[PDB]
Amino acid sequence: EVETFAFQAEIAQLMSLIINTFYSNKEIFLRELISNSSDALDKIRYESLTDPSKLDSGKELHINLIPNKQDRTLTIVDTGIGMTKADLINNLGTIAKSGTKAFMEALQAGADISMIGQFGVGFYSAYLVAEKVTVITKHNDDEQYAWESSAGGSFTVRTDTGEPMGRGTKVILHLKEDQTEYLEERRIKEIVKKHSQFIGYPITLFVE
Ligand SMILES: CCc1cc(-n2c(=O)[nH]c3ccccc32)c(O)cc1O
Repeated sequence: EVETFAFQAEIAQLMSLIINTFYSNKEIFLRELISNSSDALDKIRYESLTDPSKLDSGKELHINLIPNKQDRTLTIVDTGIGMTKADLINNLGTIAKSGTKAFMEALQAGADISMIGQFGVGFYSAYLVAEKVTVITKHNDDEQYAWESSAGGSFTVRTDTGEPMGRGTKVILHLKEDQTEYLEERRIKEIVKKHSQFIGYPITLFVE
């Protein structure tokens, strides 16, 4: 059973802007996803200080970067707090409507696409490099779900019976054909060192 939803008009406009605007500095998508993972890991870390049982679904707090040249995918996995089905549907836990408004007003006032994360909609920068994005998530208070969108104004949500995660979020980027550099080990290492060198959680870059 797959449910299909329409993006609110402001998010469909944001996604169209990210896909159609000429902007060469696409590598910032990785910083934005690692930053979101770090925020999720901070939240489960803080919650676990008063309720240690919230770590029964996994004590390790980390981020994995998994390239797959055969599938042309780059996957970002974290063991953060995860998202409920309600959070996924409500713009993946972001203030996307007001955030898109503030980002649009900033772009007219001198800001560029790399500042997207300051408006809480950094997730959508995944569409700088991906034709399709799959978000697999498991929160302690809900079941495992898969969100998916190739943009075009709609997204889907389904239960995920594939590999149980325990807790956290998995972002699968189905890369555009001219964006395969983001599957190269030396290129990922370079971007992590440039933009995410001081993240408070281990970042493991998987090899093939
Ligand atoms: C949709 C953006 C995104 C969101 C999350 N995320 C969650 O899954 N829970 C979060 C709680 C606070 C902040 C971000 C969170 C993540 O772990 C990775 C991501 O790329």
